[PDB]
Amino acid sequence: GTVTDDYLANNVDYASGFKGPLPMPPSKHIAIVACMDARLDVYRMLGIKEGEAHVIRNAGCVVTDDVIRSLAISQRLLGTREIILLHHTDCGMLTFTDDDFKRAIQDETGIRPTWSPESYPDAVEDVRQSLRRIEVNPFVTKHTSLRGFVFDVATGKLNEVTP
Amino acid sequence: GTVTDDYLANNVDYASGFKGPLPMPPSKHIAIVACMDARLDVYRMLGIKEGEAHVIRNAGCVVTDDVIRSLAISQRLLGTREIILLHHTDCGMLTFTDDDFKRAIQDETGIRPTWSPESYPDAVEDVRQSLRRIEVNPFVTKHTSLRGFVFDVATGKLNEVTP
Ligand SMILES: [Zn+2]
Ligand SMILES: [Zn+2]
Repeated sequence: GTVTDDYLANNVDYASGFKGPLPMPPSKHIAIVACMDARLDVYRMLGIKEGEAHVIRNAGCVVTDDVIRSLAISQRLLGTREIILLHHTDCGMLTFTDDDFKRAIQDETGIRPTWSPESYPDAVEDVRQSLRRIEVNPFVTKHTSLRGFVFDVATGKLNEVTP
Repeated sequence: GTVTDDYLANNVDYASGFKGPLPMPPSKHIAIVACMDARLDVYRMLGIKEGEAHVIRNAGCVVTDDVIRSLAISQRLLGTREIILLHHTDCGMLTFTDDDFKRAIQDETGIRPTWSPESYPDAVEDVRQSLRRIEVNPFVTKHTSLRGFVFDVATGKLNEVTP
């Protein structure tokens, strides 16, 4: 059938071995923001176990208002105090510009998106931009650690980015 | 010694047995949208392997503009054609209301957020609502499959929702 069908079949085997329920608050009091990229298995990359960490993911690991919203809830309601941001090499966000993307969408749909596609040219500098977005935000101030990294999709290694 | 420090140490072990790079486009042409909840290991839940699927995650599995942006990039630039939505039982989004959350923030900061906290009272009904958000959206139309599920945090099973 479809991939959804196969993934649902995989869930049968997952459920057989499942242990729960666990408490809602992340047991390691940490939120991870990462790209949606297919090559990043965030749990395996960082040795995360079930129940430990919030994981927030979008196209390009962009600190949008949804990321701020998700961090605010994570911190204020569920007690997380560490933030890890995970960009990576060979990101799709490096491959297009915002104007061209919007133009193509409009060409085909007749409508231009209200949202910014949020492309950027340099993953390392955009970690710095992303860290700055969090640092200056009035709603996400609870963190005791805020660190950013670029994941190398060729080596599997994290490289830290300094502001 | 922070949790970030431990996870970085886990990454050293992850990288020693890493095989890559993989191609950028998800090999299974699928995007998963899921809650950021700490008890959801989306990869193992669905038996996802590296390089197969985009995974998008936020507080509540809310189809925000960021989720639409991510899915649009996912489909138009990176060839995905299936969408899975994963809400779950015992979601933090059922525990608060938007107005209370905004007031609490405004008490602390003097500043009310412009963004909606996006809370909802019922997981099954909100899968329906989330499916409708995607169905009416003019920018995410390339899917051949759009299906929504609630993950039982006590059994690890997925229960499908009829739109
Ligand atoms: Zn990426
Ligand atoms: Zn949730």
